[PDB]
Amino acid sequence: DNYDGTEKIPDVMPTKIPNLLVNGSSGIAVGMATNIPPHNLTEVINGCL
DNA sequence: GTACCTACGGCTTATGATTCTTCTCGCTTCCGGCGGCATCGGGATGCCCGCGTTGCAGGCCA
Repeated sequence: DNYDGTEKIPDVMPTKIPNLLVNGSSGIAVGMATNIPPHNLTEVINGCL
């Protein structure tokens, strides 16, 4: 549900590509932080296979 | 239409403070350095013969 309980939001997306490993992100929490380099799609598919 | 502040977190870059390490001085005293004498073990020479050295040829090695 949305902020006022009037709409619906999908929890996760039915994706086919691991965008976390392909592009990544760089965010910082209140006490934590993360940083992930991008990668190549073909080698990720090869590793998954 | 046209810019100006910090919060949340991680790696660097610039500068001062601190302790570790090393450079340098301190005169003195004790360990050593040095001159002299009696001494005690040593070198060279006399001599001989037997072992060390060497010439020649044979078989073996790199």
